[PDB]
Amino acid sequence: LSLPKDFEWGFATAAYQIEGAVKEGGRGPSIWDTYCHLEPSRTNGANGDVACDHYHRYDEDFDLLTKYGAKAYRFSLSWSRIIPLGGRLDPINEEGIQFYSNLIDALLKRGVTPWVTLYHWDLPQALHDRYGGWLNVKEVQLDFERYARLCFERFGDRVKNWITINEPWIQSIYGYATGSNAPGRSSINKHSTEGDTTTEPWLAGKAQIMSHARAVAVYSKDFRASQKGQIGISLNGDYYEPWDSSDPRDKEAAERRMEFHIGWYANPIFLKKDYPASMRKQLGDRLPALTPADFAILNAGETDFYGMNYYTSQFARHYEGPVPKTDFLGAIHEHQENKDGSPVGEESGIFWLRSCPDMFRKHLARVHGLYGKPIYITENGCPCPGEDKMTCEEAINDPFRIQYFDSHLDSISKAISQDGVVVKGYFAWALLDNLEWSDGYGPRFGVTYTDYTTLKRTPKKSALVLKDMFADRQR
Repeated sequence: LSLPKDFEWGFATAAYQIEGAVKEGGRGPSIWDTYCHLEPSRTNGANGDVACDHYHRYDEDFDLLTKYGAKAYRFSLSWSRIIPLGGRLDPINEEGIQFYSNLIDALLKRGVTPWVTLYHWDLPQALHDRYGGWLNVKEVQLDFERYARLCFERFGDRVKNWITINEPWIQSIYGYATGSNAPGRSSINKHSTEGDTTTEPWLAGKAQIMSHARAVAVYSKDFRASQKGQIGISLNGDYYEPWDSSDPRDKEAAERRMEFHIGWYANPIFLKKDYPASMRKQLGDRLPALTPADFAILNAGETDFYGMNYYTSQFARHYEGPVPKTDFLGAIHEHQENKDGSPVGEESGIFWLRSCPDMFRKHLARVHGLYGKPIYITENGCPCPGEDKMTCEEAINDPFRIQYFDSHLDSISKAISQDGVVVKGYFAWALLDNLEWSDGYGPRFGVTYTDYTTLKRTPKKSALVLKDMFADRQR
């Protein structure tokens, strides 16, 4: 299935998942440095102190981008590497700025377009200690504004494609509702934790929304015209079909779930409107109100594209009885089989991720019709069945991942040609195997195998054929 000739495709990584050098080059600790070092571990015994040691090995990793024929590469900047304490009054770390300046030059020298994520879950620990980080909507958005502006100043003459925040739903929900991600706050966690699942996720959500708003306002007012670049945000979220398509409650539950996951952020950011009515009906005063001053900032900037992180889909079933105050999904039940027992998709290397290419197409069409923005697939990928136990020699032949790429490229092509969706790019997660956050190094999402004993990179077959697949579809 065909794809446009201007389709900008490549591979994606994230700072804490690959860099290592956590206390090198002037870097300050992030909330994941603290979370990955809890004793006993809550991250399957894994930390990112070394990870892939990309900090010392980026010449090799970027040479792989040349071997794989990528024209673009998405990576993130460690906030605490650039401003170790993170705050707008704290000193900058020129050695950290220099490191990312070197990465940008290394990519451009190889003819690879750098795509830069400002925030990828690694909030500076000092901001959490000072005022609660994302819980302090007022303070954190000011620190993020300064941080974003600094990156525009130092890198914006070279970097023309910006992503403010990666998957804010996960940072809000896993960080402050379930507490399974850093900074590990919850009131429903099996560990003794501080927090409040009834309030804190919705504070973190609004904080990330207004942090995006201030950064986009800065970029629109001072950088888009002179630097001639674009800026977006990367939203995740599964597509949901009704568990029973004949049950009206199930059809409404699937839409409500996607409103709670994506509309939460996309309504104020892309449509300049309040949270979806379904969220405000369920959450009431626990959903921090967007003020007239908040909307004034949202209306003072424009976000250029919808960044889509997509992996899997599910079935949504209606919710009976009173909805607990700790509920955050939006009063549904999640399922991977429907009323007929039909699986939502094919099993992959990790239980939550199923390959559902047909629903990915409908996902794109729905997002297009709701928010009317061009879409870049900023993340899409998978681990393969049994890959966590595979040797390097076994993992290098990955027909499952190849077929995963092929299926979802078909969905994009159909969405463009049949649904009128403007999909302008695609970034495969990931360039190489890396730290899958609290799941450890077990899940291998890379098109490159990472031996963690020697740090040797070994390309998997998908890394070599992906450029052929795009050339064929662009032929």
